[PDB]
Amino acid sequence: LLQKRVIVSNKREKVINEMRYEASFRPEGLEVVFRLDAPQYHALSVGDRGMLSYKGTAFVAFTPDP
Repeated sequence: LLQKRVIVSNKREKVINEMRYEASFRPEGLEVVFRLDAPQYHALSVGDRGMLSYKGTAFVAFTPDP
């Protein structure tokens, strides 16, 4: 259950067998990929930097800088 300041590296929407969402966070080098559902995914903005809350590979939250 940690927190780390990162930037929203990138976001990928992918179709499988249906929709898979992934967001990458990078330290203000080294991306970390988190799986998200759509609502959580559309809430993020590639480029924003802020606080990422996480437990292992489980995304808990990302609060962009005020």
